[PDB]
Parts: sequence; structure tokens; C-alpha cells
Amino acid sequence: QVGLSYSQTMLLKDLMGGIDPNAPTWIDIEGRFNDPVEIAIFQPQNGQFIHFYREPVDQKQFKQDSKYSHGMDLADLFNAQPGLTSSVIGALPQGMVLSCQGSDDIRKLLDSQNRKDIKLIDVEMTREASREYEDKVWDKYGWLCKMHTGIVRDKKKKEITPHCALMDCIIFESASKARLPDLKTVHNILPHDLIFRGPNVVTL
Amino acid sequence: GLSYSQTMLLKDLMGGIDPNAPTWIDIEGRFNDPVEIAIFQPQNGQFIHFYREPVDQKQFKQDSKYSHGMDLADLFNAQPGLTSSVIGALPQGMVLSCQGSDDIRKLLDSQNRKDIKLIDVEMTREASREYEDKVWDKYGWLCKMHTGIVRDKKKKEITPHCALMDCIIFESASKARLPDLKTVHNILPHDLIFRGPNVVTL
Ligand SMILES: [Mg+2]
Ligand SMILES: [Mg+2]
Ligand SMILES: [Zn+2]
Ligand SMILES: [Zn+2]
Repeated sequence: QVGLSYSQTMLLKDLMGGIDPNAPTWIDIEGRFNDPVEIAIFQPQNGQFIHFYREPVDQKQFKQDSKYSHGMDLADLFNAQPGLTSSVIGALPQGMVLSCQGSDDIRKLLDSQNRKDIKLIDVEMTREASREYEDKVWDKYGWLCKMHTGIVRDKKKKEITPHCALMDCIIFESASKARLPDLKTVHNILPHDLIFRGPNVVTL
Repeated sequence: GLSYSQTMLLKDLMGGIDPNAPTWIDIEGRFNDPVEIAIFQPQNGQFIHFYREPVDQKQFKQDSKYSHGMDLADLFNAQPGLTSSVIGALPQGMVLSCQGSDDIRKLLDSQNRKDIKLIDVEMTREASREYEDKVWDKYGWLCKMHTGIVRDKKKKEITPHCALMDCIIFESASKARLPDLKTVHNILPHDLIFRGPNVVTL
């Protein structure tokens, strides 16, 4: 598993400049803290965000998460750029404040990467209020992620909408402001050929 | 590979290299599977020295018996990906001197560093290694990896080849004397040359 090369790291550092260290910022993940498969970091004031995927180590756990949460396909993640999660988290500005829904797992994730400097705000919303704009967000911004193709069921075995880290970020922002974001454009600072493996290269 | 923080460290340390100064480069192992890299600046004694675990152990054990005499067990703790990172971090358009340019050229080109120029010094086989014994005597303490016995075509034993020593040997031959240096220094720290404590990489 070849991680980010030197040049890729320098590119990532440059691209991170497009993030406002002081602006409010959402973070959300799918998968457990020690084995995440999707990460999203969203700045609602200018539509700037970071979004990427990761191949899971525990395939047995991933199958369950898929069936009951994100509905992702392991086949789609095999081309994910290895080591991107550690690099991105390593590249985050010092002392940055991130907002989230359920900060237990994300805190463990940041700490595992020695980023105890990054602060987490648990915007504790009720499950009936947080998912109010679920349909509307998927409606307008669903084109940004097509990885959730599997069927997801709840306790009642009723088929429900899959969970996307990026959509969740926009969903939680909508609930916190009681309206969809007033944004002309949104933009992933990471390019496709950094999120996914590029052409083969000799790594030594 | 190298973590984000390690890469930022390597970038800072590389600042200790003068991009416009004379600089030797030498490797042990093939261009596609090297096991020792050395980059040496004769004017101030600053150098870069590190190791790599070989993919082809069969070819390695052959190189060991007839060239560098290194032990595969010593290389397991070598920081993975360090070779590509260092080469990626080298200043643009830098001029490197060496004795065996064809292999080093293929190495640099495989890393997309066509910008780096190589100077294959005019140097006779006998003249090139006149200072071999003197260099090892003075600087041998800098590398202890070459613990194995090495022989030529015949069963006659010979001194093993170190990438770092070779840089100092070739420099000595080029100026007809050992380097006039108060100090030499590896810009790379031990905890970056070898694996440090285990961290969660995702
Ligand atoms: Mg989520
Ligand atoms: Mg040599
Ligand atoms: Zn998604
Ligand atoms: Zn050596």
C-alpha cells in the first residue's frame, strides 16, 4: 500500500490553503474511528470542503456498516488513495475548531493521529430534527457522491436512505440554520486523481 | 511511506543541503531495487545517508556476497518509502557527481527527476580506490551494516562497498587527498532513517 508521495504531500499542503482555519467547519465520518471509509470536512460559509474515501481493513465489520448505515460497496474503494486520511488530518491547521454530531468516535480518530490540538463541538441535535433536511440535501447535493448504492435497512427492516459523510455535514448545517445553505457553489479542494490512485509509479 | 509530519521534517532538513555546491551520489544495489543511498557534499561535510529493504532477496544475497556484504536482518527496520521521498525532495536542477552514472540515471529517471544532472567523473579503476583503506580508517564508524564477507571473482576476500564511504573515496581520488573537513554530518536523524514507535496510519 503506497501512501502519498512527496509531491502529493506538497500538493495537499498547497490545497489545504483553500481552507479557512477560522471559519466554522463541519466534520463527519462513516465507519468506526479506527477504520473509517469516508471522511467529509465542510465549510458552509464558502462551500469549500474536503471529501474522500478509504478502503476498510475489517471487511466483516464493513459489510454490517454497509447493510445498516452507508450502503457502500467494497469494490468501489479499492482505488482509493492509501494514506490519504492520515495525510489530510496531518495537514489540518493547528488549533482548528470542528463541529459534529456525535463527537465520541471523531475525537478518538483525531487523538489517534496526535491532533489533540483540534477542538470538537458536539452540536447535540435530536434524531428527529437532524434528519429534517435529509431528502432536500440529497435532492440538491446528492450528485457529489455516488458511492452509496447498497440497500440500507433500519431496526424495522424498513429500507432507509443511506448515510453519506458529506451529505450529513450539509444536513447538519441545514438543521442548525433551519434552512439549506445559501451558497452559489461548493467545491472539493481534493482533485479526483488525489482522492483515487493515479497512474502506476515506481516507489522505493 | 512517510507521514505528513515526517515529510515536512524532511523538507526542513533538506535545507541543510547547498543546491549549488559540489555533491557526490552513490548507491548499492540495482537502480530498481537499491539498498543503500548516499549523498555527500565535500565542502562542508553535510550528507544524506539511509538504507532500504530489498524486494528481491535472491539478488540481494548475491550482491551481498560480491559487493556490499550487508545483512538482510539489519534492513527490516529501515523507514519504508524514504528513498522516493528524499529523491523527490532534492533541489531542482541540482548537479550530482558519481562513478557509475548509467544506473543512477535510471534511478533518478524512474522518480521523474530528469532535471537532475549527473557528472560521470573521469576516474581509473585503480586510481578511484587508492584512498579506500584511509577512508574506512577515518570514517568507517559512520556505517556498520557491511558485516558480511565479500570476495572477487576468485575466492580472494576484498573490502565491502559502502555507498557513503565510496562518496568519500571518490572525492579523495578527485583531489588527491582526504577531505579537509573538521566535521561531517548526516542531516537525517536516526528516528527517520529507521522506523520509530508504531503509530496509527489510516
Ligand atoms: Mg455520517
Ligand atoms: Mg558504491
Ligand atoms: Zn458519500
Ligand atoms: Zn554503508
